[PDB]
Amino acid sequence: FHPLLGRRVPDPAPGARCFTGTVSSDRPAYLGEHWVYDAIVVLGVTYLEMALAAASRLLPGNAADTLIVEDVTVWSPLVLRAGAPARLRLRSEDERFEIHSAEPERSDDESAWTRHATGRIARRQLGQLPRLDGEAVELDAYYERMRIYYGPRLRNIRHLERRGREAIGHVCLQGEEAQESASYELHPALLDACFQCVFALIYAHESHREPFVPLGCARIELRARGVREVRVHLRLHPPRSTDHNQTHTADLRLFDMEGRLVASVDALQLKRAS
Ligand SMILES: [Mg+2]
Repeated sequence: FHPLLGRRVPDPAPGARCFTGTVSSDRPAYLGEHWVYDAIVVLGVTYLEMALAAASRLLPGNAADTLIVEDVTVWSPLVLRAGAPARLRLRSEDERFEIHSAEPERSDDESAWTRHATGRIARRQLGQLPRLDGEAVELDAYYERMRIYYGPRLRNIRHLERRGREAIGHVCLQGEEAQESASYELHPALLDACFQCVFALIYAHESHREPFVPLGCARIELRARGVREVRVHLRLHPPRSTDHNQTHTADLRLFDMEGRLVASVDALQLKRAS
């Protein structure tokens, strides 16, 4: 019933919760539109959405309470072969979750599951967009350079301006992805677009070969569900090198078009893929 979580199955053991489903590069379609080294690689934002969705369904609270994911680590990428289904599983005990995948033919052998992401979930009962006066980032040149990594469903930044290591971007879903607001807590395409604003700032100064990949996130909090359009403020932490870096860290704040805070991301940790 969630496009990535699948369905909740009976608790495998007392106090242990579990969701399982099947995905492929064709469904959700955006899972087939991100590549690294010519392999289809599931975007890390997929795991953040699964965790937010699990928080909403497992943890108590008013519907309007904020959804929280903390201490996220991405352990192993999920590589899809075009059109071949993969079993996905999110398991939870207490506040901690794990996301694994398996070949459907081997999904009953517990040792056939590869761990992709882990963290903690929480729920809590319920800053402004700066006037940056930035320099416009030319997005067409960015998209054309990044098209070896990203397909046309994942080019959702409309405007981006920078000043120092900060930027404000306007991201808006379109096409099928804008029609799916009822399906996700925060559409992976929208959050990926916000993270790509960080990429656009980085790649002004260093190469997009061996591209940066999200490996961790200290905290993400979501205050409104089903958002299709935001302005995002991002701040890159001071880099270790002015030439070429293996890692970056960024904080982000997402606002609706009225300036109300929709989501906040603390210490997104990026590392170049080997
Ligand atoms: Mg990724």
